[PDB]
Amino acid sequence: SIKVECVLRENYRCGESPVWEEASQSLLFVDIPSKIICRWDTVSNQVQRVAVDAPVSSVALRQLGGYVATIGTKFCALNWENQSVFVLAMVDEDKKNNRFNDGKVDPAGRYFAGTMAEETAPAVLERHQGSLYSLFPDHSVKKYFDQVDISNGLDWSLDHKIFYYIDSLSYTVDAFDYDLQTGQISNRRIVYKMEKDEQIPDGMCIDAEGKLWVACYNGGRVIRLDPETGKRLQTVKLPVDKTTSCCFGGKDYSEMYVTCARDGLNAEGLLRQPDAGNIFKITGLGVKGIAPYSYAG
Ligand SMILES: OC[C@H]1O[C@@H](O)[C@H](O)[C@@H](O)[C@@H]1O
Ligand SMILES: OC[C@H]1O[C@@H](O)[C@H](O)[C@@H](O)[C@@H]1O
Ligand SMILES: OC[C@H]1O[C@@H](O)[C@H](O)[C@@H](O)[C@@H]1O
Ligand SMILES: [Ca+2]
Repeated sequence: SIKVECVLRENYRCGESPVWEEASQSLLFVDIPSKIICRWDTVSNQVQRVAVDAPVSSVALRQLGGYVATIGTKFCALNWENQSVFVLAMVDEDKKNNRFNDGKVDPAGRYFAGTMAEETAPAVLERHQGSLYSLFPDHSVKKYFDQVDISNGLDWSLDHKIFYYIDSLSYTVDAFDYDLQTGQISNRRIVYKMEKDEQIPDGMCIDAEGKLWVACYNGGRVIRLDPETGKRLQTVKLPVDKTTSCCFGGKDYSEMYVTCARDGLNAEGLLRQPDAGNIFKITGLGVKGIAPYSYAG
């Protein structure tokens, strides 16, 4: 009784960073090269978009009101009403051609996000140019580690002592010891090795049983992993190859939303994947996810 359905047919170039906003029953996400932050009201079925002046790679809820996003190499704050967007902090001013990629807020309201050299084609870029950062409620920025190829999916264990992290071109899901009170991490190790047919690990979220779900870019699937054993538990395929990310949403976080891309597909690829770029929902997984945390600054 697992069902995969295409639920929003808007043909995004590279849908990414899905987050469920329970208060409005809306899905927030981005379409990266289209430079828009999107909010899809699942009830009225209307989509609203805020255009920004650079590629926008993630979006998160802002506790005091509105949203935050990573635009270019800048952490930004958004007031949805006035469509006002302003800079909270800048990173990689060091770099001629970087951008943020995936980001998510930690259980203490810190906005974690990492960067990458900009691509000329999917996974074609100058190597090791990224770093992982976090924006504290302070608006101060902590830099964690560099030498990242493409900073990607991330989440936190339910006990808040472990941080899970994907650098896409490492083809592994990694884990760190994590301290909730300070936001520090330590002891990086591999917890899952991607198989060849699982292609590039991209976005990731944890479920209520502590298992990890990873979107497989080019693999046309999400997989469920046990970070304690390093074994895959489950695979769910989708009719689009460039599955980018996933999050839980809907009633009690019982439904999974999956984003995907059409960028990089040739004419044949497009015809073979008519729903490339659209938003998918997966029902009947038999597990629930958890609420997103809101940024505390
Ligand atoms: O800045 C505006 C936003 O503030 C949030 O706290 C509300 O949940 C959104 O519906 C609103 O659009
Ligand atoms: O060396 C200085 C540079 O270090 C980088 O890691 C930071 O992101 C830059 O913003 C800073 O200017
Ligand atoms: O690494 C696979 C893909 O992951 C996405 O998060 C990035 O935005 C893309 O640029 C990248 O090609
Ligand atoms: Ca991604």
